[PDB]
Amino acid sequence: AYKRTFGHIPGHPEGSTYSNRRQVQKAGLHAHLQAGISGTAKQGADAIVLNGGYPDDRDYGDEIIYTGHGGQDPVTKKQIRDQDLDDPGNAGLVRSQLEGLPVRVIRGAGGEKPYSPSSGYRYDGLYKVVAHWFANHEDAPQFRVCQFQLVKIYDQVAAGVVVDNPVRSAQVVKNVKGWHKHRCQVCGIVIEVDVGPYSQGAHIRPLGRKHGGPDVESNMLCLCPNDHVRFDNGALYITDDLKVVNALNGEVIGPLRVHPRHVIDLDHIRYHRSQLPNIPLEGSS
Amino acid sequence: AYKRTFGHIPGHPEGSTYSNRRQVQKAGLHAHLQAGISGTAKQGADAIVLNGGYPDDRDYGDEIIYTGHGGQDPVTKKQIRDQDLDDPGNAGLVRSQLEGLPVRVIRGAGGEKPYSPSSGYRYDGLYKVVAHWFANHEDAPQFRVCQFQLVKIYDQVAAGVVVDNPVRSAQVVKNVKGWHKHRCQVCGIVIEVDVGPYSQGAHIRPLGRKHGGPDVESNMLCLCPNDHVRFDNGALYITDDLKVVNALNGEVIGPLRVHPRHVIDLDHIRYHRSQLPNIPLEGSS
Ligand code: NA
Ligand code: NA
Ligand SMILES: [Zn+2]
Ligand SMILES: [Zn+2]
Repeated sequence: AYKRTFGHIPGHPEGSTYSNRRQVQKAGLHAHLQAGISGTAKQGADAIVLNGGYPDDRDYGDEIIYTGHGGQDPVTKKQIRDQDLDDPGNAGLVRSQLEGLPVRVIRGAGGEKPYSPSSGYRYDGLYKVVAHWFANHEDAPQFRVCQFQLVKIYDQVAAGVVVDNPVRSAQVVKNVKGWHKHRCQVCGIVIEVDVGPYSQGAHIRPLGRKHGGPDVESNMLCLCPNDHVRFDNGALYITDDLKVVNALNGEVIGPLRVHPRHVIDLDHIRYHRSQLPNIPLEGSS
Repeated sequence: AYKRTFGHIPGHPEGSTYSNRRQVQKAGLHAHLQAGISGTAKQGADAIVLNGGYPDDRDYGDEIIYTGHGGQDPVTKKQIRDQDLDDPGNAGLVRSQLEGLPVRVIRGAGGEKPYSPSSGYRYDGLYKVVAHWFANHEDAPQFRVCQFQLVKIYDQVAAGVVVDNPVRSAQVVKNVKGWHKHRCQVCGIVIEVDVGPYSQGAHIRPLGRKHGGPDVESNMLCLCPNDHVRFDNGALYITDDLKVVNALNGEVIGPLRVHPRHVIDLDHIRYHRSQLPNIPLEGSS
């Protein structure tokens, strides 16, 4: 059974070569035998195979314009209808872009000349999905195709990505957002984009050398992009009794939206509160 | 006259050494003779000098915990009051973090041992300011100091920075946000953080190889973080008559907030609209 997994695969480093698609499938690199995109709307896309599937595709080594799946005649191999984001591979690729999930590019024999191998399939490491759009198909302008921009991840801490087995844990984010359904714990909204709901996982006690916060569900809030910014730059704090308070003027906003399977560790809350200029004293709210 | 300028300075590459602070000042690297931070709340901070100014400072080469300016007795050289964000250097450093402006680190003789030079002052290239907080001073815990986390920029397109002379133009962003006063052109709000107002500059026709958008004031909108996300992932478009429309359901939101010195080039609007799955036809709104 294939297990969908983001990041490098144990045993198969960047550079690894394979003879055909069944190899790649057995190794755990892709899910599929023919299909270009390994992915699902719910979970994200963990790999793509690039073997000149459309003539819209462009390959610049470190940059890739990848064209999506859908709307081909099985017999003709010619576009007969528009591409959409119901396609799990197309949807999964957008969901990778939004969650910042890295995508294993596996490059194939038949593709663009300088970067493709002469024969077989090489695994060329992880790329980040940056944007997506629709354009007109080159061979048949009356039909729309979906397209993605992919950029090579050179340093994993630099580009902000999340991976399954470590860098920051993908699982942690996915739990917290899943429990809340991408609703901001402060203002209640869900940001709706083309593919679906959108939110940001925001650590309460920051990660790294100085602060040493754990990367876990208890040290994280699901927030909208606006509230993330406020929260990280002294405009919100949370009380011991889980009220959200405007740090700039002292005014109490309202209660934090809680979920029973999501246990916020109050030590981390206290720590975050303690990064403000004047620590809120007893009786402040 | 010193001109405050973000990024590398012509003639002084990373590695450049100098004998004392007056040299650094003449070269154009810093603004000041003693003061650690070159910077202002309005414009941002373009440099810091790191010469063991506080014992709270930590130096890890690629990471730096820098401690801010303020609250010292001129005679004693000991902390006598709390640090605040009225200090132009402290404020400027937060404003650098928010605008994503790179900061020239110049490292000094008296600092942390492995990374400091043996004598003089070396220019160690650009760093990005990532976060800031307040903590207790080591020598006098009853007083608060301001602190910053700085990370070395290795690739300038990767870390998302904006520089004065080119990468993306800092001037372009600064104009657009200045004309609008960090108000979202879609929803009207200003995000207020500790140091002041906050917004995002959002190109209308994206930059780079595929789309080839210009990096100019006419191809950019000032937006709140929430609306930026919607705008880049098929949830908003703008009409020829400058109304904002919800791309998901077709519903018209309201008119775009315009400013007379900010001329949006309608070709770019049309281009952005044309990235949606079905291009809006005549009579759509
Ligand atoms: Na954060
Ligand atoms: Na953008
Ligand atoms: Zn919110
Ligand atoms: Zn807005």
